[PDB]
Amino acid sequence: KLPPGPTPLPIIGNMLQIDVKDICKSFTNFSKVYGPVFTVYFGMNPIVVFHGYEAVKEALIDNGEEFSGRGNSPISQRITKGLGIISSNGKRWKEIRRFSLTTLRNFGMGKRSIEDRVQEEAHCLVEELRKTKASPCDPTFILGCAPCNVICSVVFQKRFDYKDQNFLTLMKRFNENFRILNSPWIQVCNNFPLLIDCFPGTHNKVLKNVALTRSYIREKVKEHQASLDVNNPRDFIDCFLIKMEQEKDNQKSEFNIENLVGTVADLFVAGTETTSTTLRYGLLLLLKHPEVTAKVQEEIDHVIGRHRSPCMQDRSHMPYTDAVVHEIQRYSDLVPTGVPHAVTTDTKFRNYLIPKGTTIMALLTSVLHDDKEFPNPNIFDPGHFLDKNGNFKKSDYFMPFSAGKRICAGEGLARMELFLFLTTILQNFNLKSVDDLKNLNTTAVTKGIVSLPPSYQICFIPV
Ligand code: HEM
Ligand SMILES: CCOC(=O)C1=C(C)NC(C)=C(C(=O)OC)[C@H]1c1cccc(Cl)c1Cl
Ligand SMILES: CCCCCCCCCCCCCCCC(=O)O
Repeated sequence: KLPPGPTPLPIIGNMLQIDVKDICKSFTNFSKVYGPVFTVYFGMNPIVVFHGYEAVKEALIDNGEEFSGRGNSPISQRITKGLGIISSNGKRWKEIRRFSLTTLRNFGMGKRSIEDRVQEEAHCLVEELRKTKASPCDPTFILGCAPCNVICSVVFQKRFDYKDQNFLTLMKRFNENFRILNSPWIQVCNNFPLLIDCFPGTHNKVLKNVALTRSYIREKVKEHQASLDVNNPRDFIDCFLIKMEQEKDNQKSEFNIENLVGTVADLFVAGTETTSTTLRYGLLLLLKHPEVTAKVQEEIDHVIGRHRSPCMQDRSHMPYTDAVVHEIQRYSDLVPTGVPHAVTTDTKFRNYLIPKGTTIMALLTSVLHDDKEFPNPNIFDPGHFLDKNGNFKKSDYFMPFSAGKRICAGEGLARMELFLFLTTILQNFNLKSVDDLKNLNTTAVTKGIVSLPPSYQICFIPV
């Protein structure tokens, strides 16, 4: 007894009824007819959609174990092979994630904290921006280099110089693969596997980049193996290699070189383009809202000053900036459909029964835009996370990282990168628009797995 939904056509399901360019819009329209929980078919594949806070919470949190599975696809299994953290399930997922979470703690990988790595990067970032000489530029590239380098310093210990060719090509490959995987065409191909044959060049391009990135990570890990100091872990790779030694006797161990390469790649995949996009969107919203930027820079002046680089301790004394960062994530709505889940067993949800392995879609965007929790949800307003006295007001509806047992495995790092990159940038620069601010639109242009802000130019004027 699956939840009701639009009547599917024999082979293509409800595909012709949904806009592949803005699936969330189609799902939202369906919730107005069928309610908070409904079933749609993409080809022969059923997908139960959860719309609204009550439905999303009950699924991801109150029935967390049952809803902790990762909804997989033919393309995912072909790229990852079920290795790593993003696309794995069962025992492998639990072990790799548990380890990943503990080593991604601020001091979970040695004497050097993750925060110190992000601060060094925030510093290198402001220096690259100074080289633009306050002239108009598309910040896309420079803003993408920082989060990528953060992951690099987290897994390879040392960051790369921005001019390093190995860094440049490594970044271009992840960029190429991101663009292909962000296309509405992958939705069609995942549900109609035969159509993948209609894209030989793209298929080969993706496979090639994954192969090259794989061998690169493997060359890096071999370097770590021949210089490992068990008492002094330098990064993520050292920690994994140390765990592998402790599990050397057990042959049914998930901690092997195969899962290590996949996990490192996954951190890059899940942590580079997502943070980069939020950083771009953030600067766009700050550019468009001068009044908001001013109050943030004022709070920075008061709590941090002009002679010291910001740090995470400062966030506790900067409620407005915290509210701004939260509002940037709520408004930007990066992953509107969330990442697909799958129930681990036959699950009972209210008066419905969802069979094992069925794909789950918890609409994060429907929570982020709840019109009661956030009056006027389509307006960017830091007040949505501020109380009557200007203090930070937390929200149960703040789910940009999803919720439950599968919530973003790098949420702390993500929030840290956002707070630090934005405060360090605004401490050293003012944001100038080329044209009039009225002409600047902030509505997301594309919505296919990852919502992207419109293209824009900006001038970084040193304070
Ligand atoms: C502002 C940027 C980011 C946002 C909004 C974000 C969002 C999310 C979301 C919505 C998911 C899917 C959760 C689910 O399964 O329901 C996810 C998963 C994940 N995130 Fe992030 N993320 C970001 C950055 C990071 C960073 C910096 C890292 C790197 C350590 C990272 C690592 C992961 C991983 C490994 C997963 C998969 C977890 C699993 O399957 O168990 N993310 N993230
Ligand atoms: C930012 C790029 O993310 C991806 O390319 C994803 C992959 C490799 N796989 C799947 C299953 C994803 C998806 O369908 O998202 C809707 C993403 C992904 C994985 C983990 C975290 C995030 Cl935020 C994303 Cl977008
Ligand atoms: C080994 C992994 C194989 C993965 C194969 C994935 C195939 C995806 C095909 C996507 C086609 C994208 C077309 C984009 C068109 C455009 O906008 O220019």
